Amino acid sequence: STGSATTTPIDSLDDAYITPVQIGTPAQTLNLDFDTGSSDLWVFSSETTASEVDGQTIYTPSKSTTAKLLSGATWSISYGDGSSSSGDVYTDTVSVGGLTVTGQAVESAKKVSSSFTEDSTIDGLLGLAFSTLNTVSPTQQKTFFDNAKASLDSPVFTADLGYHAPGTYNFGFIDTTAYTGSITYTAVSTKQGFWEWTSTGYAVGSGTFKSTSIDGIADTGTTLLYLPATVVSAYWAQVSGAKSSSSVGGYVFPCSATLPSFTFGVGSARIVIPGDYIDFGPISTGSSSCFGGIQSSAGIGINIFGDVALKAAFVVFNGATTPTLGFASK
Repeated sequence: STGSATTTPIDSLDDAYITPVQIGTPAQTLNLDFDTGSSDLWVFSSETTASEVDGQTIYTPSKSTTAKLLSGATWSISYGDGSSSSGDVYTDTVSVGGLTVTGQAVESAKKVSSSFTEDSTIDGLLGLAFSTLNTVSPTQQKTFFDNAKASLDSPVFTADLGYHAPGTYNFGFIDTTAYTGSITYTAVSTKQGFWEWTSTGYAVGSGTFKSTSIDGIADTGTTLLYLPATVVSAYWAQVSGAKSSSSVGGYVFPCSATLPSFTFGVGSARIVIPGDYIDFGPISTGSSSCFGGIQSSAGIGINIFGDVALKAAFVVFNGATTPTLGFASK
């Protein structure tokens, strides 16, 4: 089997991407944030505290003939950005782009933090990291990908995120028309439960490539590119007037600037992030200070190849017995 679904930015900045997901019988379609940095599939639901729902579409398990309460199971998750959610668990039929999993754990939110409430466009998350990170207790549950894997034509999914445009998540096949050149594969460590890999270095604009190992995670659920302070300083030093602002919470730059590209290494291959991808617009409405898309990972504890980086590539998440990651230009 295979699946193919379009993923769409939630706003003009590509702050996140939503992908329609069919849950239950008859289908209830919710728009979920596919997150290769976490491993829970959770949804706004009929159980979510009323005051914490503001415009989201909810899953109502009582209206699904295939829903079953997973007795005694609870979940609770905290994300890198400080947001969180928790609740109980159903199993139900879940389909993405024509690919169907029966008996998928669907984690129903009883509580969500303010940032989830305040984002009316995201109806929940669909985790695509390794199932070892799944938070369901007392019996850990499998991700949608883990459940689908055996049935897939090939044990892979791909992320093809658009810049200010829709893109695609495919399951079970590699669309050879979706990228240019060849796909360069690189080793993955699953020791922390992430799609963790080591970039071979970077360049800023038309500058020379610096060969240096940068360990980090491929994380579709993180907006920006978070890298070591040395790398980030080298980038922003090429933008007149750019500076790190503790009050704003990172590097800002004059909105009048033309940003240089940023290149990262994948083995001997190179992925180029155009400068425009690094512009996250005014810090507040009407400001001439703009927020940067490359930020320091210092104090996160991990480097994160988030959407800014991933949307510059066609990315293969290869879930074979020994997982690997592939990157192609597009």
